Amino acid sequence: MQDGMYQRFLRQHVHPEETGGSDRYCNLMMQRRKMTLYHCKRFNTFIHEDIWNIRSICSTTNIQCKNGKMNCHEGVVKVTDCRDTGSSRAPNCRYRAIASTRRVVIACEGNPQVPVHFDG
Repeated sequence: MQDGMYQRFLRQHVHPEETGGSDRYCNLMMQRRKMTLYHCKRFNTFIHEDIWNIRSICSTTNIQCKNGKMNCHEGVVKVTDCRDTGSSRAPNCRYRAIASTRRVVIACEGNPQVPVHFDG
């Protein structure tokens, strides 16, 4: 199931080619990546790093996930956080964006390991 989870992780959180950082980028990507299909996803982060840079976070020392498990890892990466404004409903979802290079936390599973969940 880690391959279905890994694929959903890429679609929802990975975009190496762009740098984003604007409301317009959130409005476009949230839609293109299928997160406003039936409802406006309240909050989402996009990681602007190479796929191998992110799979490589799985190899760092283990830390606690918000759920108690110890299969989470951290890394400082360029991201764009998109927050729903609440003005409208799907499919016309409007977001506000914040850009930064910050510490993120992801869950890795399988052998070999792959990112299967974005913790925080």
